[PDB]
Amino acid sequence: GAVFKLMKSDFYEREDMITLKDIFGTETLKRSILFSFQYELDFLLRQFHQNVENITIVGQKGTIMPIEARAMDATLAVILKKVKLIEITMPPFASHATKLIINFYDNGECKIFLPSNNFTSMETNLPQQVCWCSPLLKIGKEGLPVPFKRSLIEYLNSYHLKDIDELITKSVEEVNFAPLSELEFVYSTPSKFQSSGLLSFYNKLEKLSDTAKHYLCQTSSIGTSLSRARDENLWTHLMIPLFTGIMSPPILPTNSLINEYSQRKIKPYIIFPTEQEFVTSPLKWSSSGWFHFQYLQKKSYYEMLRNKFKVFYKQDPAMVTRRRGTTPAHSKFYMHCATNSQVFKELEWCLYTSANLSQTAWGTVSRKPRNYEAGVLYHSRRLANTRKVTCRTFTRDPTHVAVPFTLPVIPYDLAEDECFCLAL
Repeated sequence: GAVFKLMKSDFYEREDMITLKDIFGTETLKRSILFSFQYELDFLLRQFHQNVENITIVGQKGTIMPIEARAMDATLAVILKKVKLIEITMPPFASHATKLIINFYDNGECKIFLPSNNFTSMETNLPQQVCWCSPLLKIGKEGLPVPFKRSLIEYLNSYHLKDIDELITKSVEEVNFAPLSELEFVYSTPSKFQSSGLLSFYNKLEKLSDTAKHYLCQTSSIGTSLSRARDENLWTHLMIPLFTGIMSPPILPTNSLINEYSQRKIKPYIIFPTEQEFVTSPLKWSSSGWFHFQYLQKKSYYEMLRNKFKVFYKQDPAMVTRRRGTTPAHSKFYMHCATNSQVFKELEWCLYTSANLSQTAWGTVSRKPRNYEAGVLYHSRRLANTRKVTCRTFTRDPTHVAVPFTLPVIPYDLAEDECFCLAL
């Protein structure tokens, strides 16, 4: 089956888990297709076995760092000849955030991964990272159309590039995706033909058809307000309201929402590092570079999330490992849970994705997303046997999902805790 693994780190594991060598380093690997926001070519190509025939790399123009002559050796020069680059040109303020690997092995086997890390050395080892791993797939003629496959093909087509169509989509078309029949592939694309993002994700959740209702988000970036005039958060103001049916598609004042959440017993969570959590991290402030929440210009937005929605949660400092401490995770998870502690062990659904909590990644009801984003959805109603999505934490390390934060999470202590602000 599909499985979540924690990325090994060159700093946290000196002496389950995965590495890029595990993924690219096997001699049965014939062809590898990559999607990332950023690539350190010499770090990446050192992960491959001599036997690989083709490495196709999709990325944003100006994000692939070439190998400099002085970094070359005999070995890299051989692997380098097998690399084909597909350059995407993006609008300003848009990112090719998607992280995706599609591997082809010797016996017509095929495996798919969503790493949360871009293919750079520091990003791989500093913040905590996870990698979702598909079940093994076979090149074979296909019967039932699989939703996961269908969505992965529309996403590939939304690039509208001839090179993707020929070098990628055609190979992916030959693969039989039956083992992924329970799961969904959810994505964002700036393409104006294909719909995506929040809009399309809402429809999917509606389509899959009393108690306390928990919605949680773990993210390395948190966008600013949706509106220049009032204070409006993507998650508290638009996403959760959509999913709970508080609003329908044809935004409410903050105060109405607070009453609605109290009356419907909605509990929102955003997990994002405190100021203090870096003090208790082994590498200290080393992984802070990746966590982005600029709230110094608009203090009332932050105060609102922190004080009125009481939205912020942090690691349980008792339950984390000594080797990883309170280092934050750069993975993104969005999840929903209904309780009639053990909260988040059984889920209505869980989305694991490269989309941050921002309008750039998701769009809104009216705006299209600006980014490319990719992810996988686990929904209760699409499960074959269980009828509930199971989740566990890597910190106690056989479930559907595994998450790199602790379970439970602990509310920010309103007397002391503050979101980490990169501006300081």
